[PDB]
Amino acid sequence: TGGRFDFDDGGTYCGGWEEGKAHGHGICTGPKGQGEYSGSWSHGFEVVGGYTWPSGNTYQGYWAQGKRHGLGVETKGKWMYRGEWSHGFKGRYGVRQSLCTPARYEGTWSNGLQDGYGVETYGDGGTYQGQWAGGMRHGYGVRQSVPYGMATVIRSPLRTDFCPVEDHVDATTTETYMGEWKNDKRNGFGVSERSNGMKYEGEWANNKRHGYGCTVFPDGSKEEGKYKNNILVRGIRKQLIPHTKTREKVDRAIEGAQRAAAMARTKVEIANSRTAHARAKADAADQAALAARQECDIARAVARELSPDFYQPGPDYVKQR
Repeated sequence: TGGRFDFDDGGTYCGGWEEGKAHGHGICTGPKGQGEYSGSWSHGFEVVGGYTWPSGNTYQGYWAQGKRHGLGVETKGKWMYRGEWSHGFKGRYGVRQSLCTPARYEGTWSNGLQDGYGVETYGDGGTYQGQWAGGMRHGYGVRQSVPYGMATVIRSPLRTDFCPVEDHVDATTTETYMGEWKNDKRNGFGVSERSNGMKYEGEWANNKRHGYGCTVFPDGSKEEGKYKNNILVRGIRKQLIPHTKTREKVDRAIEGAQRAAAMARTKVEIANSRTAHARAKADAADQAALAARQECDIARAVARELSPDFYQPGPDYVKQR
């Protein structure tokens, strides 16, 4: 059977029911009539259907225990996510993609944040591949710039593709960083190398050379010792009449950076695997979203027949967006 029920909070359920619970197809609006689910129900819970927020953003896919769960597609402003959901949040595997450019992330997620392994393609076409935690590049991974003249101009200290931006560059130069990241920044041991032959091997903090390391310039000359915020503050040479161990500390930092770069390459391989599984789950989510739109159409017709004057707000939400 079917019916219309009002909740104390101002929302409504209109649709099929059995044993005092939503069952079959039906529409349910949120408190004060804001937000709308339209789709199938089993024993009080959504199963396959669409949610529309007042902004016009939508989720179309599967549900469990009252939440987005399993495969589904979310459209939120200029970003769409296709893939798996768990207890209302993105994950484990899926793809978030821009509606108008190739910028995207493919890989794993935790609680709606990029987390585990994956690859982000930035607006300029450059990438990060490797480990993520809590939405941030964190662990080991590789940053690949595009040519400098094409790369997005971002202020220091947030910029991560060319670090630092200084005069050993031309419009064609690219930069790669392979090594450790902390909290979205180059931090710890790592190697940066440019296509003009410049290279730094050593320690980083806050996207800057910081600690011991060696820079080789395109002409083959070197600057090495202890860096503070990208500035060399102690060189290798001892004073005329001196104990210090700068030479040894630089050599140990170079070794640490080369090991971290190798580890980052290992993490890239895992991240590439995760992106292939994420793309497969995104394609599966496209099918889940189609099923949800079909169930939504049935639910709209059921509620229109039961309660012709009940306002289903979802279509107008999308129209006004």
